[PDB]
Amino acid sequence: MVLRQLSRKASVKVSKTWSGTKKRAQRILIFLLEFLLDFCTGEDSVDGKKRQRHSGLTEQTYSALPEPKAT
Repeated sequence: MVLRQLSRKASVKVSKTWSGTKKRAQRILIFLLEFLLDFCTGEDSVDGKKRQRHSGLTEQTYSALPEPKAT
């Protein structure tokens, strides 16, 4: 209705339409280039988070379905 958080769709489809294209894109080009270099070297996302997004101890929801939670 009124609230239109672009962030909620940016988390799904992202859509870099105008979101950083006028000026940010000039370096996205370089980022694209160097990506090939760094990816060949190793990982660029040094995040040692285990599990998916939860360890699932008391999480006994045996749904196993693509349930639309919030994201």
